[PDB]
Amino acid sequence: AIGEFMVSLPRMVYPQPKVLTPCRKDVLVVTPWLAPIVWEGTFNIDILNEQFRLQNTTIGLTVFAIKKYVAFLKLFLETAEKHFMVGHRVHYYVFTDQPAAVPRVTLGTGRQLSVLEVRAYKRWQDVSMRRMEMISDFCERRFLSEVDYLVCVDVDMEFRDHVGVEILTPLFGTLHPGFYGSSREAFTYERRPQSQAYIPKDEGDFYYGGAFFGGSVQEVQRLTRACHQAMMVDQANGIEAVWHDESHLNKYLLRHKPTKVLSPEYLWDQQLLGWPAVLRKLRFTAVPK
Amino acid sequence: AIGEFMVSLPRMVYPQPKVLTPCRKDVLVVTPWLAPIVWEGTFNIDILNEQFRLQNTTIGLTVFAIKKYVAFLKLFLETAEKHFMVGHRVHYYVFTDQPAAVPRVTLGTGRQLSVLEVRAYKRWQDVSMRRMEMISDFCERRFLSEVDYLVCVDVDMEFRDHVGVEILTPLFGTLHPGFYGSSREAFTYERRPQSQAYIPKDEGDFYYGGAFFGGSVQEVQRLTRACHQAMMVDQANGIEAVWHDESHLNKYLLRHKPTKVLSPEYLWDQQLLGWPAVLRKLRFTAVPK
Ligand SMILES: CCCCCCCCO[C@@H]1O[C@H](CO)[C@H](O)[C@H](O)[C@H]1O[C@@H]1O[C@@H](C)[C@@H](O)[C@@H](O)[C@@H]1O
Ligand SMILES: CCCCCCCCO[C@@H]1O[C@H](CO)[C@H](O)[C@H](O)[C@H]1O[C@@H]1O[C@@H](C)[C@@H](O)[C@@H](O)[C@@H]1O
Ligand SMILES: [Mn+2]
Ligand SMILES: [Mn+2]
Repeated sequence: AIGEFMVSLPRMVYPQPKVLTPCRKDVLVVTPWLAPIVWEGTFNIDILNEQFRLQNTTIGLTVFAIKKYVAFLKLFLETAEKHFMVGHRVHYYVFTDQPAAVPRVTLGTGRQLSVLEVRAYKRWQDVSMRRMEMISDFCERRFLSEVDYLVCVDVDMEFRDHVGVEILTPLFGTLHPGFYGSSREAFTYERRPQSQAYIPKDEGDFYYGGAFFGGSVQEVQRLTRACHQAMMVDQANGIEAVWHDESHLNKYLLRHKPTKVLSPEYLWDQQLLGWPAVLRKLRFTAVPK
Repeated sequence: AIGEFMVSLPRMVYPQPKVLTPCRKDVLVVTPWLAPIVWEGTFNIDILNEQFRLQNTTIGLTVFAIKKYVAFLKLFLETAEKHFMVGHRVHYYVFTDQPAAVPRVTLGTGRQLSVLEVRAYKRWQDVSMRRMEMISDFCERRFLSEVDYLVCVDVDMEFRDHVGVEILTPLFGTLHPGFYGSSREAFTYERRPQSQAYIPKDEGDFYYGGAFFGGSVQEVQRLTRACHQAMMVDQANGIEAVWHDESHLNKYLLRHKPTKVLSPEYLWDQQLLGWPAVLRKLRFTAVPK
């Protein structure tokens, strides 16, 4: 569980934090609303692992594999096994229209997988968007009783390096790899005032990627419910946001600030963007098309 | 209240956060367990004020004025009125053995003061230490029903600049002004293994000041209860920690990491330490003796 009585940490030996030395000199490591921005060098994973293990934390990972995207599951799950929350309780939730096409991946102890059969929409845009409805529906069902945190990701990806408890917080978004260095005017927010996702050119903190968000079950339920309801209003008004669920995610996170923001280490495409000096690790990356 | 359903922030116009520009290049702004370290330049107070006002946050401020220390109350309260949580609901709790010696200070709207009569101990050390017992006792009483957060400070001080909602979090400590640049071996932790406050020379993150700590009512109750019980064990074993309540505070915060750490802007002595370049503001300072 979360916010529960917490026992004392054991004696630990680690380097003393240096008050007069910035942990990074090249990047912003805290938002103006005092949310950590997670980069390599900002955290001691040993301290964090202790804190979260002592709370017997369970992390749910949601992934949608509809139609041809079932092909991405084998690599996704195999690499998650080597890099995602290793040492902690993990529950994978695979949403699919083809339960029989889910590969039999060998899981480490304390880790489990559930196949959730859902309907397949025709348009790739609707498949992508209706994740919000499907996540919200299963929150008020399975997730509240089974996991402490939910992490919601795209399937056409692989883990290449550590993704662990440093990301866990009531509500998080991830800096989109294409726009972390862009000015807000250049962000591809929905710009039509007729849409619920609308953000004016003088507003916005970051451009968050639709491919990687999460938080506590309660906060993820709230986010997904709000995005789905906003998308239903748009549909009733005959408008579809420029970047679909991602546009609505960005509107939500503008109005409800995330309690952590993940750096582009956590959402990357090496083929398109290379490997900049600013990224000490590439953790979760696009699969070459 | 806290952790309650939160409505959307309104449209706000402010400078875009700069991902590729550190907010400070001279100091550590986040702990290795991902707690913000609060310095000027790390936060946008307009965003934070919005977030906390929308939750109708009430802050309790505890202060002990025993025996001759009643003389410090007038300046303490007057300066708190100009700098402490202005715009938010504030409840001052003045613990004293002389209710009649509490000065009549004019308060802004939405701010109130309660005088709590307590016994005066002979030794200044016991007066200082027994704050832990007295805060814990009043938590399980008044504080839980009246405030969302508690801030616990020394009285022989004055506010000189903004102390606001940027400090609020489940549990916070403050970097002691004498030791923020010191190595852990030099910290004046309790070093005798016979004391409950004992910390070995290879452990410790920071040296926190006993003069400024706080958090949610629940977390402050836990801290104060734990420190009082540890002090009672020490007394039974015929040992008194080198720096009294401060030694126990440091042991507690080592084993239960704070969710924010305040910079020495929030706890300073200009007479003894001057005004270093690293401090852009002096917010809460010792009164010249
Ligand atoms: C000025 C520099 C402009 C260059 C910016 C290049 C990144 C573009 O990124 C696309 O951004 C869109 C929002 O505007 C959507 O999020 C889309 O899903 C994404 O493409 C996805 O993520 C990408 C990283 C790739 O993996 C692509 O194949 C994916 O479909
Ligand atoms: C290497 C540089 C060594 C120089 C360090 C100088 C700061 C010493 O600080 C004292 O530290 C003690 C712990 O070791 C206690 O917290 C004590 O209350 C505090 O004095 C208090 O706070 C001070 C800031 C002064 O206001 C003093 O008058 C107070 O009694
Ligand atoms: Mn994709
Ligand atoms: Mn003092």
